Amino acid sequence: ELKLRPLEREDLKFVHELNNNAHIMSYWFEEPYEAFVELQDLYDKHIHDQSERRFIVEKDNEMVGLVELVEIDYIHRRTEFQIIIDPNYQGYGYAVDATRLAMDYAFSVLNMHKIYLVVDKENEKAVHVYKKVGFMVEGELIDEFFVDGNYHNAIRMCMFQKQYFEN
Amino acid sequence: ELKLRPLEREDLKFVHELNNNAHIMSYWFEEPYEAFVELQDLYDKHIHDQSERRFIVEKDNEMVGLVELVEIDYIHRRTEFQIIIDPNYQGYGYAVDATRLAMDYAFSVLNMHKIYLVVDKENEKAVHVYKKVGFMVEGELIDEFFVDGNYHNAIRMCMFQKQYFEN
Amino acid sequence: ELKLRPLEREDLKFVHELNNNAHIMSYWFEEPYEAFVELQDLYDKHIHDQSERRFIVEKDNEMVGLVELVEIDYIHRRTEFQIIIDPNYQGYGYAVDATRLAMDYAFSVLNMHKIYLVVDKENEKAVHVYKKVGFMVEGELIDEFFVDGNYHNAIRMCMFQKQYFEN
Amino acid sequence: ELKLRPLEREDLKFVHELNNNAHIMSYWFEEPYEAFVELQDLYDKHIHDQSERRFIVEKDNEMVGLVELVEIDYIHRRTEFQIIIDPNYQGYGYAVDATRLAMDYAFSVLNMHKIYLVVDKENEKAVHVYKKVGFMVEGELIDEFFVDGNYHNAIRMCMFQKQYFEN
Amino acid sequence: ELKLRPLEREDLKFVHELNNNAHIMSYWFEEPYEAFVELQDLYDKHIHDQSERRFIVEKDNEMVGLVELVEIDYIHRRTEFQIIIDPNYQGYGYAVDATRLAMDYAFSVLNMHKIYLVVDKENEKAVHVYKKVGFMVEGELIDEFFVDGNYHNAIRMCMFQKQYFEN
Amino acid sequence: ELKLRPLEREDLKFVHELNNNAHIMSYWFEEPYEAFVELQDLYDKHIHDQSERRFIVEKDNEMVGLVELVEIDYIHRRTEFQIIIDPNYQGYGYAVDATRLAMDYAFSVLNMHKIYLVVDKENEKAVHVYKKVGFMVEGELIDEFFVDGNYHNAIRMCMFQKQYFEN
Amino acid sequence: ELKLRPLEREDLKFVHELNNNAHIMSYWFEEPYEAFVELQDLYDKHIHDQSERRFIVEKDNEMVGLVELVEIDYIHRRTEFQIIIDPNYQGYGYAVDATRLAMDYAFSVLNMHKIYLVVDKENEKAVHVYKKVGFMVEGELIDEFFVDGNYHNAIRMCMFQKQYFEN
Amino acid sequence: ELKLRPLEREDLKFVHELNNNAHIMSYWFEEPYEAFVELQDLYDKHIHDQSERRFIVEKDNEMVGLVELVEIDYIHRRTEFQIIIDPNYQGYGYAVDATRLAMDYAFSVLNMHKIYLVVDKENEKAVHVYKKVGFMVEGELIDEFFVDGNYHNAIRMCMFQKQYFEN
Amino acid sequence: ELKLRPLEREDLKFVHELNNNAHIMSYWFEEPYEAFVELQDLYDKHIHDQSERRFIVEKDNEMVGLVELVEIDYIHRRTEFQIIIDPNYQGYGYAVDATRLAMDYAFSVLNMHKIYLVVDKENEKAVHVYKKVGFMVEGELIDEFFVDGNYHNAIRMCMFQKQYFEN
Amino acid sequence: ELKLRPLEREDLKFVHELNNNAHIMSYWFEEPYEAFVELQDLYDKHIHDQSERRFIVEKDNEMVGLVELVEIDYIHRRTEFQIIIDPNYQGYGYAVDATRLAMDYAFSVLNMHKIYLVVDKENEKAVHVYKKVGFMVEGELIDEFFVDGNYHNAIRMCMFQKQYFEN
Amino acid sequence: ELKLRPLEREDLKFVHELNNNAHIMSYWFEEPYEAFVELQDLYDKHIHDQSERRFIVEKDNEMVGLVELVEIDYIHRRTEFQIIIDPNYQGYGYAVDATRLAMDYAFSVLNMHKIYLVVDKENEKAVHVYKKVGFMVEGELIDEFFVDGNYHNAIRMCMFQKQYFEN
Amino acid sequence: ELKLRPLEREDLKFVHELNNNAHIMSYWFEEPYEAFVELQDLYDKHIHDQSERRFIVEKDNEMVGLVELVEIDYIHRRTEFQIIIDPNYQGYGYAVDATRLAMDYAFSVLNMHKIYLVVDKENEKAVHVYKKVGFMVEGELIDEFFVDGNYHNAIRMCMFQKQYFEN
Repeated sequence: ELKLRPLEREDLKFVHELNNNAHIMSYWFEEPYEAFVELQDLYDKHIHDQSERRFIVEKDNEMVGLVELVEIDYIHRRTEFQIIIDPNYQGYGYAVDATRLAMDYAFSVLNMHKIYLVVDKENEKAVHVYKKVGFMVEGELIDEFFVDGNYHNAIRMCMFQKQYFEN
Repeated sequence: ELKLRPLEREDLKFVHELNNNAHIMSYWFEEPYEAFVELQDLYDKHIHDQSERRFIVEKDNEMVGLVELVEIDYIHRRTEFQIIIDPNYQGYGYAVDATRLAMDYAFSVLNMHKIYLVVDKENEKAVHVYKKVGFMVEGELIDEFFVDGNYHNAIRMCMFQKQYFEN
Repeated sequence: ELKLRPLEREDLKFVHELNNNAHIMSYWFEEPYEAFVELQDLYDKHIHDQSERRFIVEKDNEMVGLVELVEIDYIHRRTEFQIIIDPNYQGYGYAVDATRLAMDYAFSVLNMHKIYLVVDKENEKAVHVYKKVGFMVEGELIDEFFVDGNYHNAIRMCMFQKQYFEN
Repeated sequence: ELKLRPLEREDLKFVHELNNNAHIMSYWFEEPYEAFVELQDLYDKHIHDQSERRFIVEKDNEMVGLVELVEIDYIHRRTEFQIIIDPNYQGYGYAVDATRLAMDYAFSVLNMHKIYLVVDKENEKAVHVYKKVGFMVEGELIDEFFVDGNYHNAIRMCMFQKQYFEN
Repeated sequence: ELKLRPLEREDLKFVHELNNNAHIMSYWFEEPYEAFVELQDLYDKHIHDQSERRFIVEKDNEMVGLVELVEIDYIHRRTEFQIIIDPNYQGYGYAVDATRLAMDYAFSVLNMHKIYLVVDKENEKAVHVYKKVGFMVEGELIDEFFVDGNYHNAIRMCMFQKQYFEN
Repeated sequence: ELKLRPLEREDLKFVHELNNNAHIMSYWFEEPYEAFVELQDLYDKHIHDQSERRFIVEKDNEMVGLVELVEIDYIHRRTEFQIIIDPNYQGYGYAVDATRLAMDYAFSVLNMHKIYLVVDKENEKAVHVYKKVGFMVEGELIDEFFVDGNYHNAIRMCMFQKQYFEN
Repeated sequence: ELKLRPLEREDLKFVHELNNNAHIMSYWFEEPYEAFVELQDLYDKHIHDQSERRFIVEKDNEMVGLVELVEIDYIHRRTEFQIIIDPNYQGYGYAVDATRLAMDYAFSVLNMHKIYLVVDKENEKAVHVYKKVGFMVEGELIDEFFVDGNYHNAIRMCMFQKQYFEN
Repeated sequence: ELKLRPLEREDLKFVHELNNNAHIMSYWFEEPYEAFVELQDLYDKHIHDQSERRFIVEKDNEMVGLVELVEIDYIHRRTEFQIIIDPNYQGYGYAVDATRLAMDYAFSVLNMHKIYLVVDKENEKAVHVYKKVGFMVEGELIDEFFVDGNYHNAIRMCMFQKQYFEN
Repeated sequence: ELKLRPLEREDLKFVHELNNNAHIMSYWFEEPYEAFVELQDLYDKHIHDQSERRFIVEKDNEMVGLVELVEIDYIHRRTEFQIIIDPNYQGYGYAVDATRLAMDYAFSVLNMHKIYLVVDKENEKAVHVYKKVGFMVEGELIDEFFVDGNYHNAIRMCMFQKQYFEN
Repeated sequence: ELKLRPLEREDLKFVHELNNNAHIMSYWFEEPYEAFVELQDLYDKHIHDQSERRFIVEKDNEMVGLVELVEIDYIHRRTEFQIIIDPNYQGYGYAVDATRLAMDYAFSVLNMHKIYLVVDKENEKAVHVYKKVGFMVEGELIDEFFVDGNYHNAIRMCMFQKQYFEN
Repeated sequence: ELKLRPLEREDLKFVHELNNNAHIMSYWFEEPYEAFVELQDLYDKHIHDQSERRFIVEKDNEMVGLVELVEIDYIHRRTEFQIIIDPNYQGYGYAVDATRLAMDYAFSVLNMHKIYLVVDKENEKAVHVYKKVGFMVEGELIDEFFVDGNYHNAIRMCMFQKQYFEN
Repeated sequence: ELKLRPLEREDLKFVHELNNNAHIMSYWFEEPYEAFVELQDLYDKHIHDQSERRFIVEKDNEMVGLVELVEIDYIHRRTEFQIIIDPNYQGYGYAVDATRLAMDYAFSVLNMHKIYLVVDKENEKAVHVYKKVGFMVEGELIDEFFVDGNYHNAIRMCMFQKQYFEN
């Protein structure tokens, strides 16, 4: 059964490959450059950063993805949800199950009022999937991210604790 | 003539009074608590943080406001604009002039593609002022901030470099 | 008008005098010993401790008390409320007003679900004051604190955010 | 013979597995997230913390559980008792034997006047077992812990040194 | 009225004068040498040393003595009591009042089971006074301290918490 | 397919031999001396230096070159491009492909307005090739670099984001 | 008589006023933002940086300007010359005298082979002045600097040690 | 032949086992808890502590005990002698021979005037053995140590340099 | 009355004047060079150095000399005695009185078995004086110290604890 | 291909054996003592010392010598040349080849104006060899170095950049 | 009477004025640039550098010069002598008196075998003066120092301990 | 051939065995206690301590002894010589050969004027051996060292550079 576990230091190599894949680092709007020692040092810096929850999406003792509950605001009770599924493990529905695991973690464990995610406006399939899981289209960010030579708009979607607990 | 200057350490006392005023710290969605030594230490921590531009809005050698260009992203070329006008200096049009100087700084000095701000949805006066200065309503954040016992939505507004260069 | 402001380093001398008063440090179950440099160094240690909110209770620009929202849990959304009124300022209703300001701060600003306090069972006056503001007797801690040669029981009282906002 | 030994650094992997089990980290009211390096760093930080006694519950040279005497107050002579039995080693009475060993340690070695524990109110079996071991129901904490999406009340139970030495 | 207050850093000069008087530093079996910066640094190193309670014996806002509850063992619940009265303030019974205050502090505040002190065997007056205040002669240490060219025996006296509360 | 990846610490051995090859370190105007530990320490010092992007040019999991986007100015949005191809990997057209990969990275990922490079004026082959890829001869630096006993002039060439995206 | 002296820490306030003048900090292509503590920290960091020589241009014991010999390469024997004259001291020919003093220092003291400077292409008057002192236009940098909302070209001019000593 | 050697870091594991045996840690009146890293860290802290001499009692290349000359006072010329024999090596007279080796070390090497030890008052056999080796019963400490739930008195015994040199 | 007190940091200027007097620094065999900050730093370095006891020889609240008990060996129970009397206070017998005070301190307080001093062979008057106070000529060191261009022999004299206590 | 490469940390053992050979350390006027960790620590300390260029003279993947360009003055443009050839590799002309390579490095790469070396006057063969290589006898240092119990004079020889480039 | 005293930190301002006078900093071959904080930091770094002896040449409590015994080699027993007399105090014979004092210090105090100095060849007067005080012309360094735009040769002069002591 | 080499860190184990042999460490007047980590830490502390020269006496690639030239005074040019020969390698004349090697090192390499050693007065054989090697009995130190329960006098012997060079 697919599960979320803490992103451990020994796992960083996996993250390393994800952080240097331009296609992967386009879904998140991140520059696809990170030396392994740079990633290690940043991980060490954020070991005790409580604003973050970094998860390995694991299936059968296998690292299939990375789920991050970042920018966790403990007064406003909101967190940004981000997800990457390794392309070798795509097509198994791991994205939706990991998203639901992260939603349960933020709403049930972290006691968050709001979860929000940011996807590319071109990625209409992701918007439809997140709407199927319960996310509502909250807004559109115009020219928010410079990706592969062009300014891309983003769809920010959100879900709330009451709507999640009711469903 | 209204001017922007760097927020100096010796000015922090002024900022202190703004950072512990609940009414002032409601426009920004900040908890109205900051010990002076806490503000001083955080200021020292961000002395060389290039993601930030902290400005004293000065009129006739007197500190009338605080303008911040924060979260300066140098790849996506966007920055969050924040403004506080001292309540004793409100009603002089200082807000619009300081906003125009901050826009000029981000677009002309920092070479930013996008400026964005976050205001309260109830704050119709600020929304009108920002629309007059060139900001467009970009989106609405639902239950984004817990303010004075209730979850408030926010209006995120944005302006772009081309529209600024048009004027 | 009675107000709460952040406990500043420059105020510590006042706190010092409160922290070495055995009668005052009996209301809280604290050992009435603290060298001034010890208190200063502990304050410096907790400058950026977000589990704490230390307040000078100020009336007419004069330090009349100390209110602390400590053990701030941001997942369970509860905090311990503690209050001291300087004996020179007792009888002015400062205790009830400072308690109400701290309750409003924890429930409306900090978005806390629960406030709890712990008083001595002998202190029926404080129990009455806390019942007047809305606190409910939550439980009894048997022989919880060693005070002046004897094991004293304590009354733990609590209030919740919904009941506070209703009244 | 079942024994308690100090929680060693080399044992932390065991602790790691317990600290990310949501079911296990629900009896203790702890968020079930801890990277292994985070647990290691916290353990190193608390090596010389005398407020703590961390025990591996060992049976036949095997780590079967974790017993913690935390919040050891040396003036009020009380400590919080917490226990975890690995789910694969449950049903052998290890919980009761480890509880009796920890009580003997706190009362006879640490010279504690009082031991207290906090269990979930739903866990009536644990309350009954601890009452059989000598613990008295001390109080109820209302909505004290946010567990798996709901606010749970807790039962705080206590035992005293005189009653322990008499039996 | 004579009181005990924490030994503050600003008081150290007073202690300095006492720590370099050979006659005074004979009652305690201490070498009468301590540079002011040495005493200051040792005080700073032990600011957070909980094994110690250093008191200025104060009468009418004047430093008349120094009382130390050192070697505070929190498992065996015992502490060594030491006292110095400034020779300029001797003959006012300040020693007995400060001793009674320190006894009350160790037994009632620190919850100590035992207080012990060590005096010179030649100082029969101190032994008689401590018997009057409640101390029991516990034993004699042979050639325990080298004082002014000769090995002196010491009288170790003790008092207990139950007998203190009875008297 | 030839690719760019981050220059990893484990790759530094490769770089070491390139940094001590006088012929190679003549194309760049660098002194051909660097102890391996010196290179390691400088790499560690610049791990989080965002002014730099150091790339291993990799072909079939083999280190064939080094591409550096250095002096990345995020206000003027320009960066200096430098490239080395390993001499045993010369003649494979790796230089032009790595140059196009670096151009795409600086213009499309880093959102640079301008790329500039510096070659020796004697190196007409590089000027011809860089003109073929789109670089324009921007200027000539007279006696700019002391190489192998003589002051050499350099050709500085530049390319811009609009002309790159059009082609 | 106009002289060059080392830029002392005590002089930094003067530099501060120059570093936040947008018009002044436009001739040099520097962002016109620097908190005083930021400038102070950068000065302290570069106290022992031998790549730079920072000079106060002093006339009659008055700080009239700032001359910097930066990017001093000791293998290629070149340095960048930069100059600012305080606007209240412009029109006295201080710029030319300070420039000649700086060239004499770089060529005669630092034994530099080459001096280069960078001015705005719009500033044709400065180019003519530098030609009058002996500088030759070395090259033009296309869209090199983002100044006041537009990409500006720069004129890089250079002078050499032999031609300087001949004149 | 039984010998004393310095307690080395590599030996600490052995000490670890002795430090976690409650029966062993009853002869010394020490809490039988010490994590291995805690013991290691304390050993590292006391590497250059000249107040102590920690000895492995070795017989036939085997660690059979631990002898400590602690609290070495170099003015009063006294030291506390403590000894532990591993339970697997009891019955060989190792305790008495190691005690005599430690006596010779303190009197002949350390030039101590006095050695003192502390045993439990119930352990009359140890008192008689130490009287056989030359120790004299010096005094009795009432309720000095809390051991296994009860306050135990201790017998402090002493030996002096002159009588030891005579024997 | 002439007394010895600890050499305080604020006194170092006095010591400074003594340490740069070539004539004074010939009696001790010290190079007569010490910057004031050098002396201060060494004093700070040896604040907690128990191998030395540095004394201001004070007469009528005036610094008249410097007495040092250095190289205090606590196993061999010996220390080197050195004394300087300020030349402006010579002829008052301060040297002999300070020597007797230092002897009493080393023998009676520090429990030293032996005191030794080293004087120049030319100073037969000091040898006679020290023999009057009780020191015996112990030996002669040939060419031990290079003083003012020549190797001088030294007389090492010693005194013992038994002979001191008898006289 | 006799070559110079950077002196790497891994090579230090080789240097170690050269640094403790009294005969080898007579050509250089160095004390023939250096612990391996001392050499390592000094090497690490001078990793980023630009006044130094330490070279392993390597022939056929074998360390045959050590060439040092030390005291590199970048203003006066001079450096001291030192060379050691391992005695097992003497007689192959390695000294002359390494000397010429070092001359080419200082004059052509480091752009040095002057090279100087210091040899023993007794070593007339080396002076003759360096004159054959192009070095001119610059001067004689009288009693400059204490070598094997006697004061030895040295011959300082020099070469200049113009004469080197002419030949 | 003219004297030498240690160069104190408080004197550095004087040194500062000397260190930025090009004419003064030509006799010593030093670059005439040193910020006051740079000089202070270098002074602090070399406080405990025993290779150096920095002297203020003082006449009637006034700083008239600076004498340095640098590069003190304690095995070869040689030191470089450098002297500066402030031009306002030149012509009083202060130079020769300070030189004689420095020679006496190096030969009689520091036990140096050799003193050497380096002057410019143009300064034949300095060579004659040093020959009058006892210095011997030891050698000539060709193009040793780049001063005011030209390579100057230097005269190195030396004096010895035996020749100094013979008179 | 017997040789001296630097005492390396990897050799410390050997030294360790010598430093805990009571008989060996009595000839030197050292307490025979040193933990291996203590010896390692002191060795690391004195790596760059120029006051000492620690030598392994090596015979046939084997550590047969330890020779120390300690307390090296570079002003008075004297050093203390100490030697230990491993008891398994005594009777080969290693002591005399190592002593002559150390004498040659101190006199010829370190340029010492004086060597001194200190032996026990009972060791008439060592005094005779050192007189045969050239040492002269310089003096006798009364009760200088406490060894094995008794105060031992010592014979200090010395040799000078001229007498050594004559022989």
